[PDB]
Amino acid sequence: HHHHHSSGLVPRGSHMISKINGKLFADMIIQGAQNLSNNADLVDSLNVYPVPDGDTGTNMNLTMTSGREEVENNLSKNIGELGKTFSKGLLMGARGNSGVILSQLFRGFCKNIESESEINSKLLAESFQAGVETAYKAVMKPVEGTILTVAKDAAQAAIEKANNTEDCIELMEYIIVKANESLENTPNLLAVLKEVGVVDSGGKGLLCVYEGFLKALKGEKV
Ligand SMILES: Nc1ncnc2c1ncn2[C@@H]1O[C@H](COP(=O)(O)OP(=O)(O)O)[C@@H](O)[C@H]1O
Ligand SMILES: [Mg+2]
Ligand SMILES: [Mg+2]
Ligand SMILES: [Mg+2]
Ligand SMILES: [Mg+2]
Ligand SMILES: [Mg+2]
Repeated sequence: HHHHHSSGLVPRGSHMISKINGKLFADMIIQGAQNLSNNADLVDSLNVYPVPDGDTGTNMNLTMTSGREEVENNLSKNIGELGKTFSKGLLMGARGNSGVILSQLFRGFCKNIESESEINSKLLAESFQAGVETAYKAVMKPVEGTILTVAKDAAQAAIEKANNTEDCIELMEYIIVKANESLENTPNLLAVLKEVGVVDSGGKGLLCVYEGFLKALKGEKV
């Protein structure tokens, strides 16, 4: 096969994340929230399904902001506890189809890690997948080409990649690539999107959250 490795040296470098504690998850929430808020007017204008009522971005932003506010007032090193705080804030602030779905995605994500103090890349992936399950079960009649589709494709990318990727930065980068591909495909699933010439507004809002998650993993601010 290969050279048998036996070196006592430990690999170098700083730009990698092995474990996510409660303050890194808080930073992901905060930066995700801020990135969404900065894009809310755009996400509103994209809204066409089920009605073109100009509100997806507002709805998602208000929902996410409720979660963020609870987090910022109640930080913890324990990721499971921080997730309970985030979940509660989303669920007591969910607005619209998109904000309800967002709160259910993150309810299932957070429930999956409730007893953890920190998570690794595999459990980050598993938590995205748990959130997709929760959200699909919450919606009586799921429709494809939507925030659900983008979340599901993102979580299956996460599962696959995490199996051989310990770095949560590299994992989240891949999740975003694959979530973007799914978002760009939404008009091929939901007719009104292709007729109007837009991607799904809920899916776009979710991408905005994920992009902020990556900024936080890199130790950066939106
Ligand atoms: N049945 C559904 N299945 C999946 N996603 C849905 C469904 N209904 C709505 N959505 C999502 O919600 C987004 C619209 O959110 P929003 O504008 O907040 O809804 P509304 O103003 O109709 O309450 C859609 O672009 C889509 O992502
Ligand atoms: Mg509405
Ligand atoms: Mg709307
Ligand atoms: Mg387990
Ligand atoms: Mg898929
Ligand atoms: Mg890197």
